[PDB]
Amino acid sequence: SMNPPPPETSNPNKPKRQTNQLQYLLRVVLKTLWKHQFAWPFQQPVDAVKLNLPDYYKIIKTPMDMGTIKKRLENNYYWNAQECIQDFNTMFTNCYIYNKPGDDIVLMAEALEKLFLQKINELPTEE
Ligand SMILES: Cc1ccc(Nc2nccc(-c3c(-c4ccc(F)cc4)ncn3C3CCNCC3)n2)cc1C
Repeated sequence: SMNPPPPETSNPNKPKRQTNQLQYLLRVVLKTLWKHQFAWPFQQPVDAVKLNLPDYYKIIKTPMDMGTIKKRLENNYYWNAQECIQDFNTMFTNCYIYNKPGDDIVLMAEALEKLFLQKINELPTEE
């Protein structure tokens, strides 16, 4: 099986805006997570072909990854910070759904998720 197309990261029909919360998500949250020692499996769409995971996109029907999230932020694709936060949550829950408790990739996701939650606890009030 081929990989599916990646999620949309640009739509010229969508209205755009900048908010201090979206700037924080890009400049602080995504930066902090990207540099984490466990980030690398999460920095791009899951390449099921390359990794020989025939069942990944049979099980995961709402794919998400931090590469996609970053592109969405850089493209001003998100209107609301909540959209971005949901995409992070989708990413982590996909990892948990595909794998099993205690799997190394799951422990890696948990660590990134704990860090994510800590950073979004510091999200500035909407300016
Ligand atoms: C030792 C090793 C070698 C290569 C990789 N690379 C890699 N890249 C993208 C995906 C996954 C992956 C995911 C996954 C990752 C992100 C996500 F959002 C949802 C699911 N869930 C499982 N996997 C692999 C399945 C085969 N065994 C390695 C993990 N692994 C990782 C590790 C630990």
